[PDB]
Amino acid sequence: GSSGSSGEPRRPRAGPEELGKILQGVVVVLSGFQNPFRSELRDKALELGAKYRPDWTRDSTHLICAFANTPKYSQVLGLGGRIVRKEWVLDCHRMRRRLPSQRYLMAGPGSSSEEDEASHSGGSGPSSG
Repeated sequence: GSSGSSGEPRRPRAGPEELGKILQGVVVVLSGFQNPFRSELRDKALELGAKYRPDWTRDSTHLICAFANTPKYSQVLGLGGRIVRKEWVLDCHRMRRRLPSQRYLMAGPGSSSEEDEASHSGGSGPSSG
């Protein structure tokens, strides 16, 4: 468990608040990444407001792959998860905007009109102590 306690004046600039509203309710998984790149990539993903899991979870909506022909690629492929490239996160953070993952689709015939109506969120502390 983790308690929620935070209080401090932040800069006026558009902090992680605006970005957190981009991927609000999304879960990204890092696969085939090595620091410092691995670290940099993760952070960015957090800003957008996406959840970073150490492995494919039942709550995982999108998978961040560094290159095809990987073990974690086919795995999430057969399951039915949305396998996309990193360019999605890099561009999202870099542009701090919501980009269509469909254009960055690695596997699958295409979005099967699978949209969400009501999702849950949490983690009122993007500051990974």
